[PDB]
Amino acid sequence: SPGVVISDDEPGYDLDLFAIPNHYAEDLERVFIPHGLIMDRTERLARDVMKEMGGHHIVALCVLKGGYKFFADLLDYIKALNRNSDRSIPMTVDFIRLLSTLTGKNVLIVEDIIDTGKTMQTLLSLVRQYNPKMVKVASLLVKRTPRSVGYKPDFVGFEIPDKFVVGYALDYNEYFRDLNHVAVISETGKAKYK
Amino acid sequence: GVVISDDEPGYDLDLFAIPNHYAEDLERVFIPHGLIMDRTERLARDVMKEMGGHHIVALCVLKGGYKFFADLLDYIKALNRNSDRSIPMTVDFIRLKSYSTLTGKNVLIVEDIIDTGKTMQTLLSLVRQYNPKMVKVASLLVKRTPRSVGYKPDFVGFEIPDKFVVGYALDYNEYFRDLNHVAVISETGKAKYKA
Amino acid sequence: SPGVVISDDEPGYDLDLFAIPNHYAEDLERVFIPHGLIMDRTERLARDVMKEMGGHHIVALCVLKGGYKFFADLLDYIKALNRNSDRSIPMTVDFIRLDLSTLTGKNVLIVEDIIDTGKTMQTLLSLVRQYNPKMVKVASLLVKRRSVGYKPDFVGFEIPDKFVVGYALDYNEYFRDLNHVAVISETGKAKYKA
Amino acid sequence: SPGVVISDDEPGYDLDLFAIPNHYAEDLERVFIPHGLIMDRTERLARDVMKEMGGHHIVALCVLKGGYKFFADLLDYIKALNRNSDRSIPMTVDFIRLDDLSTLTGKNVLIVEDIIDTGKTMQTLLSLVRQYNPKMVKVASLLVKRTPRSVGYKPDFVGFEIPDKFVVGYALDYNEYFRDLNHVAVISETGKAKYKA
Ligand SMILES: O=c1[nH]cnc2c1ncn2C[C@@H](CO)OCCP(=O)(O)O
Ligand SMILES: O=c1[nH]cnc2c1ncn2C[C@@H](CO)OCCP(=O)(O)O
Ligand SMILES: O=c1[nH]cnc2c1ncn2C[C@@H](CO)OCCP(=O)(O)O
Ligand SMILES: O=c1[nH]cnc2c1ncn2C[C@@H](CO)OCCP(=O)(O)O
Ligand SMILES: [Mg+2]
Ligand SMILES: [Mg+2]
Ligand SMILES: [Mg+2]
Ligand SMILES: [Mg+2]
Repeated sequence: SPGVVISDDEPGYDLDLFAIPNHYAEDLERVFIPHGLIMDRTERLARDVMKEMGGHHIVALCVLKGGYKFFADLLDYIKALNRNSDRSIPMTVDFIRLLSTLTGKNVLIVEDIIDTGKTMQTLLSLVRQYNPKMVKVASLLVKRTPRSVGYKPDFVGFEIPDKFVVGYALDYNEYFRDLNHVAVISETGKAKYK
Repeated sequence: GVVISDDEPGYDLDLFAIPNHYAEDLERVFIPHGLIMDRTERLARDVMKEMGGHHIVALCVLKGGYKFFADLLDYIKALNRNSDRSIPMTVDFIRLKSYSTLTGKNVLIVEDIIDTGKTMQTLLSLVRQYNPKMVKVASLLVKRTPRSVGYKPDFVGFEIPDKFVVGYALDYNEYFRDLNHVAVISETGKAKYKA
Repeated sequence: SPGVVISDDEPGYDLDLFAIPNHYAEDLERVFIPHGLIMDRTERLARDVMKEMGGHHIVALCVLKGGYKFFADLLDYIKALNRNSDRSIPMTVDFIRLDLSTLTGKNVLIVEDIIDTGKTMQTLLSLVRQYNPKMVKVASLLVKRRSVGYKPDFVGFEIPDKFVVGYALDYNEYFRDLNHVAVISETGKAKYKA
Repeated sequence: SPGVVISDDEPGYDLDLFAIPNHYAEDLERVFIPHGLIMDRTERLARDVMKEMGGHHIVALCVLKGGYKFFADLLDYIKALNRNSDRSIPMTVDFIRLDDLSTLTGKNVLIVEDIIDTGKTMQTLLSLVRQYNPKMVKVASLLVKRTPRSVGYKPDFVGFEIPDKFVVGYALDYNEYFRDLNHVAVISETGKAKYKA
């Protein structure tokens, strides 16, 4: 599964159709991925994670700051799956930004976005040193870009065209993290926070 | 409302937490459950802006509208307990045909879908007989169809193509109501569950 | 299960500690059962239901008006369990208020807001069972504490002999637009008295 | 206000009454604070926080690890407030384990903690943060213990005032375990030894 394939000609949604914070009212252009759609895809990704990794103790590794929202919501759906099934597995958590406890564990890396792939392969190479039982990477967004070194994560929320997006903890110079939707910035917004 | 164009491909069923047996029946997911909620949250703010100045009587049109009704009212309630402006609401449920607690009240009619539009016009004419302050209609869906009488609701979630949809309490021959997403039913599906 | 037992000495919670609609600010006295506790209890009920009734086609009967929100929340949890079991059984819904020939030979779940004297439920049971379903089960969110002698198959909370409002339960059709189960104040009682 | 006061007499809730992860079925004893009750209190805290700190740019500071759940849920409710109004304020976030702290200067800083016991962890952190001269600094703590061993600090925002017992769940841990639990619960003796370091 390459994830939800969002087309190159995807226009997004008009801001007036959704609830968005007033302080970003002119800094955004379009709602690109609605927060609810993210939840729906995340609920499905949780089931996939549970089918590949639920056979042994999982350590969910959050990649701060961008991934913390996807991380929290993904773990929620996994916990929901685990208190309503008789098939369940314990989970511990850790956080990192760009550790001997990962050895012999099923390590799940939770990331916000993969672009060139450099961040993750750096992260993976570091993790593999401590010899886990398996390493899987869940990435909310994967871009179609020629700058890609060729890396693909194991779990994908949305596959998107090479366009700069913000929201759902993804930032533009630390701004737009306080935004539930994933959106594209206006010409005003970029200038304002550059 | 959110305009879903005719050439909209939709989403593959495999992309969401949906049982795979709904594959032969149905076709694609057109409106994910989460997309409904986000739109619905907005509609709650719109409703509370236009009809917030007077006691609202929320009128649920069973059966197809009960989920949209439930969700829209949760978002209204969330607004009412987290801001300065709020208004009391009462609720009521109705169903329509086959083949006075509204007097001086702000009546909000909550419908699942508007096709030709004369279901609402007939309903709208029965109300306003008992002289309310205002009647407004919130419909989750509106179809683009050449069979439309020209009626347009005051609150629209999504404007969809002329294809038969199911899910989110919407049905085809009393089927597929428990589906959490709005999807298009296939021709084979239609014949399969045809009465 | 007698459900979550709520003793008569329980004072509930202060209104200033929770989010309350401003038009019921002095109409209420104490929060009795927080909305989230209702959800947490309801989530458990859904699995108890599916453990007993989940072996056959389920027809959920919603008793309007007071039960509609308990019905909707209970159903979402049941629908969630249904699609998670990888064995989705037919689940159809219906509504009654105080031609249901579609109850024959199926598992009928009656969903009600509150049981006191039990006369409401006795009346509804005689009508339904005059259609011969496979089984009749009654899920009631609230049961008050020697009247007649009836016990629901599924109970959310066992509450004292006290008039409560909220979560679609009403006082003269008011307080329905409230998420918490709360206790009405003296000023509120006289305000909405018939 | 000391938040939702939970009496020392509290028996809690039986585990069979709620939905709990089966791998903790014997490791817990009683459900102490239901997850849904936590949410409802957090929704109220969000408006209390916003009503006091919404006047200027807010920097939300999450105290890892146990602060992660409270932090995510609190900011969710905050976001709902900021998009349901005519007036709202921009917010930036950061995560600390106990950015250049000069980013706190001139800002309304919100410290989000999971639990306060002696109060020393928060007192020391407060003293440090105040040196960078923020516009204001407030502390939000989900749980506050009624303990003899308290230095005497009390947060600006408090979810629950719990008795001097050891609880887990909703990001609060016992030797890194029970973070995958939504409810706040009391750990059993069986689970106390099962994951004992
Ligand atoms: O669309 C975006 N929005 C916000 N930030 C973005 C975006 N793309 C890239 N970044 C920068 C960075 C985020 O931490 O991604 C690096 C991923 P890589 O190492 O190239 O594979
Ligand atoms: O696409 C659909 N899905 C499910 N039901 C549908 C659909 N279209 C029609 N109905 C029947 C009914 C729903 O209440 O609509 C009639 C309204 P109208 O008088 O034509 O404006
Ligand atoms: O605590 C309450 N709040 C609001 N209404 C209440 C309450 N108790 C009773 N009712 C009346 C009615 C609600 O539909 O329930 C009757 C049940 P019964 O026939 O006595 O077994
Ligand atoms: O009940 C608990 N469960 C899990 N962990 C706990 C608990 N109490 C304390 N901690 C550890 C730690 C929380 O970060 O306490 C430091 C706060 P203090 O300086 O003592 O006021
Ligand atoms: Mg990243
Ligand atoms: Mg209809
Ligand atoms: Mg009733
Ligand atoms: Mg801490």
